[PDB]
Amino acid sequence: MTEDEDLKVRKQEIIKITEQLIEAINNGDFEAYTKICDPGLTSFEPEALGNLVEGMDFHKFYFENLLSKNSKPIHTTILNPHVHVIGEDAACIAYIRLTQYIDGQGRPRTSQSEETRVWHRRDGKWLNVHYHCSG
Amino acid sequence: MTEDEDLKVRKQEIIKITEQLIEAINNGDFEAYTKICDPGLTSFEPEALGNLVEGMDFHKFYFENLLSKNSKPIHTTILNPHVHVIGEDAACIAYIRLTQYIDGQGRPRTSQSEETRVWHRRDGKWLNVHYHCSG
Amino acid sequence: TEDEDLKVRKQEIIKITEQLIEAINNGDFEAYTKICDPGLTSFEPEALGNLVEGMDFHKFYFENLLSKNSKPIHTTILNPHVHVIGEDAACIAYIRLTQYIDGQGRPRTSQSEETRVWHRRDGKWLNVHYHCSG
Amino acid sequence: MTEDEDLKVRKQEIIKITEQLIEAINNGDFEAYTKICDPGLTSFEPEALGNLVEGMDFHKFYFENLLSKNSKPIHTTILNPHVHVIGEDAACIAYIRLTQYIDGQGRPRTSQSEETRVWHRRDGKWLNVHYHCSGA
Amino acid sequence: SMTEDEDLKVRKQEIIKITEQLIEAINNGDFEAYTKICDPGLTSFEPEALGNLVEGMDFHKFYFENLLSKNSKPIHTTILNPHVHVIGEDAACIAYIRLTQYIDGQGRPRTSQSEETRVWHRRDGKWLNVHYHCSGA
Amino acid sequence: SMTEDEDLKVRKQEIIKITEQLIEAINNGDFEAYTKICDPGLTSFEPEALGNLVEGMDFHKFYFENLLSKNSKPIHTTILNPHVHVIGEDAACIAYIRLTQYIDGQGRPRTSQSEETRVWHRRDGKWLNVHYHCSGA
Amino acid sequence: SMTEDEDLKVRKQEIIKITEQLIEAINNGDFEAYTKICDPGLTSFEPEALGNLVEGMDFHKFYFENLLSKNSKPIHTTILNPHVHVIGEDAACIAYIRLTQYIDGQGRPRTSQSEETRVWHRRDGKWLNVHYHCSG
Amino acid sequence: SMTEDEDLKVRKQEIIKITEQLIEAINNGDFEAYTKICDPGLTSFEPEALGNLVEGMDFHKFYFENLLSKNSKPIHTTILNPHVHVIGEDAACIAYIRLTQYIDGQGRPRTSQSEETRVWHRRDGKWLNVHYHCSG
Amino acid sequence: SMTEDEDLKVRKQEIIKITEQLIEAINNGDFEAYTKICDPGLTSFEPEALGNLVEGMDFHKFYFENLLSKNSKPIHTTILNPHVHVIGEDAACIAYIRLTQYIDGQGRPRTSQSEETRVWHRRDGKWLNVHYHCSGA
Amino acid sequence: SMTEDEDLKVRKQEIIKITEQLIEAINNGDFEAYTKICDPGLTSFEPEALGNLVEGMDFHKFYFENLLSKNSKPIHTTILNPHVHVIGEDAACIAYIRLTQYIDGQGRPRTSQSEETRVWHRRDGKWLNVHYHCSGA
Amino acid sequence: MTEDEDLKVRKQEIIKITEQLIEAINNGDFEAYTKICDPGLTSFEPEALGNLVEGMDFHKFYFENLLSKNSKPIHTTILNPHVHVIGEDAACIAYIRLTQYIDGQGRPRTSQSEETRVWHRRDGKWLNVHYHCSGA
Amino acid sequence: TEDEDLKVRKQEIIKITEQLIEAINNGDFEAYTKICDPGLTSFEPEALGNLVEGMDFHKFYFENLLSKNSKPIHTTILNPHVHVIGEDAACIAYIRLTQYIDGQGRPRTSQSEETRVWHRRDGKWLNVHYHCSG
Repeated sequence: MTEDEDLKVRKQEIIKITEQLIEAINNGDFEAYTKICDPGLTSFEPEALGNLVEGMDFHKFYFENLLSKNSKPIHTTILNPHVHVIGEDAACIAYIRLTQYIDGQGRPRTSQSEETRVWHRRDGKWLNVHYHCSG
Repeated sequence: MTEDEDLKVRKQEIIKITEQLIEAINNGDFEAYTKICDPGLTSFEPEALGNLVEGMDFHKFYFENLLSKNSKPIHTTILNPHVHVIGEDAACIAYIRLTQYIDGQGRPRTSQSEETRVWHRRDGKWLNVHYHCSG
Repeated sequence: TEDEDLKVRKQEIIKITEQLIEAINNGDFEAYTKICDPGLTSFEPEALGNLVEGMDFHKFYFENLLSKNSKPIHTTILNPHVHVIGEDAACIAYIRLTQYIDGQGRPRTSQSEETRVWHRRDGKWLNVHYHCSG
Repeated sequence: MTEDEDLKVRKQEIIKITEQLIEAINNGDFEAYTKICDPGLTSFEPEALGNLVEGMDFHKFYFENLLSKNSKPIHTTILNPHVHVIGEDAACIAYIRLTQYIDGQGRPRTSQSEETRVWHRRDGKWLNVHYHCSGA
Repeated sequence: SMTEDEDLKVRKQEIIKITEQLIEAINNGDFEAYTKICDPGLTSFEPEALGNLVEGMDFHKFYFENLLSKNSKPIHTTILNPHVHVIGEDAACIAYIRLTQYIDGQGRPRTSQSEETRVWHRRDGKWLNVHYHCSGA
Repeated sequence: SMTEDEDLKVRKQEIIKITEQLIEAINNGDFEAYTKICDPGLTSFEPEALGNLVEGMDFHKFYFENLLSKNSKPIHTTILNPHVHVIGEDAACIAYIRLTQYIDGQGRPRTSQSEETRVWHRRDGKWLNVHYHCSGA
Repeated sequence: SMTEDEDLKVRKQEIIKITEQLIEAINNGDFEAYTKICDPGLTSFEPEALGNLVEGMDFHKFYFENLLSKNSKPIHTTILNPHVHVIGEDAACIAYIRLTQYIDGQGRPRTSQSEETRVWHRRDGKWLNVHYHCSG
Repeated sequence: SMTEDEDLKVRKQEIIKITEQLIEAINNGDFEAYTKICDPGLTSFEPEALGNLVEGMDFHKFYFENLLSKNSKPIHTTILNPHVHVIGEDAACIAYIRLTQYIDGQGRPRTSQSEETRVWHRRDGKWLNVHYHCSG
Repeated sequence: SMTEDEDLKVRKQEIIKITEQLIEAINNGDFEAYTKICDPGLTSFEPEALGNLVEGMDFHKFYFENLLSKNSKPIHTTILNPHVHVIGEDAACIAYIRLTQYIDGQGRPRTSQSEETRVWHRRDGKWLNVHYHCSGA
Repeated sequence: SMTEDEDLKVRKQEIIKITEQLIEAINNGDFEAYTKICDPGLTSFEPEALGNLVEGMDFHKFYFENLLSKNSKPIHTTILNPHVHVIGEDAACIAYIRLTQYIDGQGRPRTSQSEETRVWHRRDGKWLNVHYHCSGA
Repeated sequence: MTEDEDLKVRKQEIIKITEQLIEAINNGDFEAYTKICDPGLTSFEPEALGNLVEGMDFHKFYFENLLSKNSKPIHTTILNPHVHVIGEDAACIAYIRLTQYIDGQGRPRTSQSEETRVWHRRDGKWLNVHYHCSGA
Repeated sequence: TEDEDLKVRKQEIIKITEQLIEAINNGDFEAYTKICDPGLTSFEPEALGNLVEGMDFHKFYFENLLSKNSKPIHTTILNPHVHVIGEDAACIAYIRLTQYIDGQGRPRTSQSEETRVWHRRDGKWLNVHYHCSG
């Protein structure tokens, strides 16, 4: 195995798990969510109003009160992802997320956000330890 | 050495280098900047308008045309930093940056931004591989 | 016969652009996918300054809007211009006025400026790129 | 593979020429501009206010009164270009353009625009026949 | 015969009458009346055309199909300070201000002003509107 | 016929040429040229008249005395998609879009669009503008 | 003189009473009363006429047909600081501020101010409003 | 009757000429001319009086002292669609639109529209403005 | 003196009590109570009078007929930092800030501040409000 | 003696005169005149106090030191529709609208309206302003 | 060290009680609220419009008409608290409060406020004597 | 003597708060640091919703504004209220009106609401916390 092919595989490994995380969010599967996220997950994101939050407590609200409750359609597009492999057990993904969705008044709309996720493999499982979202 | 004290030291290691990076930016020292940044540095930041940029090319403009040129005072404050140690050679810092500065019309002002920097130690030197800034 | 040749090809590109727009208005995704290249790229307002692979991105508007709509709309194509770029390539630029009826009862117009790039593969014209501003 | 390498080369051909066109615009070289553009160039762009213009007449103004005038720095970045090769003599490039520049108030700013250029090779030279720009 | 002046008065009145009839047909949503008074090649500049020149017969269909016909709501049109240029035996041109009193969605009554030019061509004894320019809002 | 279509083409071009000359006269601030091409009874709807119909010769004097003649700053006018209605031997009508590139107060170059109607009347062998309707921001 | 000052007072009062009666007719939606008090040639400058001078009798019909009549919502009109110019035996002129308290769509009560001029002409022993200028 | 229609025309013209002369006096900043044409008891509703009725002669002094005089910047006034009501031998009333072309602070030329009412009273053979209502 | 300071304190409290009662009457929509505490010549500057001085008894009738009496919705008034000027045996003056907590149209609770002056005149043993100045958003 | 009515007229005029003198002292930036006419315990509600009641003598010093004194620029004050309440031999109260014509920074002349209440107390033969309420803008 | 552990304990004491106060407010328990607050509590807060209020009277309204009324979910997060121990019987806490909640339009939203509470222990019970809230 | 005691301590806190404000207005940082606890924390508008260690954060305003300023300013303290929290602790809440002169010539007012918490250590009152809204 060349290190080029090796690097491609690892990079794909991080894309797949990032995509699964996003699926768990969209479906409102908090058990899947907690399984993929490190319990010490920290987050910068618009809803946290410029503060760094412990993501596991702060995100419970969106699952209890929105994401599981919805059956309205939403299509997520991940654009131009870039993965930094930082040794055997650490990685980092930066990507643009376009989300098509339907608004309360019925119309369909799009939103863009720019997202960073930092990944740590512990005991054979990749876990998200940090998340930065802007939009 | 307990792993608690060990972890504290590594965490401090990342704070010091993040602070030095910020000093190099404020002074407009691009040579210091390039020494601390990985050549493959990627960045999400307000000036990149929602796109991911190769940070070394995109940042040259701010050094050539602003940061070295200035002697106007600026005080940076780093608030509530949080460091994730992700194995021997990988780390990640999230912090709030308050910058006090003087505006073109003379008045002093403050700006807040929320910042993530991902770090990789290669050949004994810590290098910044990703940067996410919102504000 | 050289000039008349050019006229014909130009009209060929207008007809197919017009059919594409009919497919969109009727919410016919099968017609749409038959006229669009599977690798279609798009710049457009709903993509928020990004270039998208148009076939995945457009599915949403067919599933959730264009097919479930009984409301009248009249499209007007203004001042089209066609560049014939060899036997198998062309390019159309036009203004699109759309008359429609809005939420609060009333009728409105929107203008957009549109570029479509065309490629003939195995005798069928296919849209490979689309740029929309408005 | 060689089918593939061929395609890669053509695609790079169109990127190089697009980049050269942009250099000509930034430097205010109208002679270089007119050499790279088809005389029948059409344009959709923000300054044309929703109209399609014949780009060679409409663009003269910006060369005469702006682009040739300026020694103010500007860095252009081309992000995520995509090229469609549409046969031996036709191609098409879509890209995002970020422009770093300096404003009247003194300060540096960024602008994004999304750009389509359509290309036609006539007598061995690639010429831009259509241009669609959106932004601001 | 008649005074050159009284002749001119007559013609001018002719163009006012026909312009007024056109406006009635529009208000009543009478498309057949409308098409009878408009040249099939009518061109139009108007707010709803967003700065473009449109072939008025296709572009106006939409407002008859979806608004003007189907309306029960009262509207009073006032034509202010019309001016007619008689441009030979078979050509004329009218410029006028149109105030429209009407009732709005939230119930209330409102006024709108628009400034309007209509160019007229008599073909086979019948005056037809060939161009229309409307500005307002 | 072959001869007739060609005749119509020529008259249409006649009206474009004179409209273009009128625009040159305005750009250059040549009021004498302007008054020679305009009917003394010219009426105008235009943004600077604020919804009113004005007698154009008096109203336009101000812009010639205080702006158009004084001006050394560059301006490029583009006429888009003109359409001419020939309304008999002595009457015509042109509708066009005018893009004007120009340089502003803070130094920068800008564009403005306006949609324009001019009505024409040939008197004693000379085409004269009798009405003008201009709409734009 | 003393009995010319009292004479002037009376005439001024005459013009206030008739102006007040006109306003009552408007508030009640009584168009017959309105047309009896207004000259058929009444001209009007007012906010609903959009900067134009209108023949008031045709233009006001709309507000009687479609609003002032079918109203039963309360409204209190206050006339502040009236001033009357007596311009000979048969002509006068009143300038006044009108405050109107009323109830809005949201159910809330509101006030509006307008400044009003009415010009009066006595023809055949009856005072008639010939002109009206309202701003607000 | 025929010679009452011509009589009416003349009087109406009389009122336009004097209104035009008043405006000339205002544009030139001639306060002496102004006070000769206005009744000392002139009242005024106008935008600069902020919804209040002012005694026009004291309130207008400020604009003559501080503006209309020391002006040499060009201004072209157009009076559109005047309408005159003759209210007996000694009273009249004019309603008109005033377009004013002028040059602004930035150096640019601009237009303003205002709708104006002037009420006139002839005392001792001279027409005097007793009331003024301006909106815009 | 000891007795004098105490005298002044009592009169000041007299003026606060009656101001508070006036405010109760307004909140409850009791117009008879209101008219008993107000001088019939009461003048008022207040936001709803739009910069004008009004005769308060006529102007305030509207708010009693159409709002204050109809109202079942809760409101808490807070009077902050009152200041009383005793201006002789029969005249006084109170300035205070009024915070009003209340519930709005979209259901939510809100606060409004206003700054208020009331001038008082004792006639025949009864304090009456003769002037009122209210300022606030 | 004098008519109860003529007596009342006199007193009312007394309060207008003194209010006018206060306004002149303010316009001229005469602080010594100002302090002579104002009670040392003067309280004020006014726009510059941002909804607070201030002790007017300390708060107004700033405008005399830094503005009203040092001004050469013309200003015409108009007092409209004053109303005076005579509240016994030694107490009064005036409500009036103040229109101020003035010249602005960018050169131009402007008007401002404010609605004003002044409460007056005669002590030792001299009328002194004890309270001031100003609303506007 | 034990000097230090002592300080840590007191600081936690003040966090627990502050958190309990916030629970009482969210649940709309006024009885619990009045037990934790000094009767002389003063407050600076957005709803008091720049004024200092006696918090016990002013806060009654929100309990009567809002907080006790609601079964709509809300999650409060206290970020980066800082406690000053100011002697045996006085303390002071500064913290950021993020509140996740659901709005009228249906949607969930966040609000930040910065909060200071000053504490006084009287007869063995900690009481809030002052409160300063900034935000929105 | 119990009530009079309370009055005195309350006035003690007003005087020192007033001195603090004088130090700020004059740009006297040495006076400022002598009256402020080195661990002073602050909530204030220029901190953008964050809690800052006031001694580092305030240095900038002294270095670049408060000392280099000859322009007049009048501070008014309205309706102060002092809570005495034992022998060594107190707390003051007040409204601060500041009259000042602005860039384009003119004079203006600003209001802010201010809390300062005080701790007496070794006989000297020190500000430990500061909350400013406006």
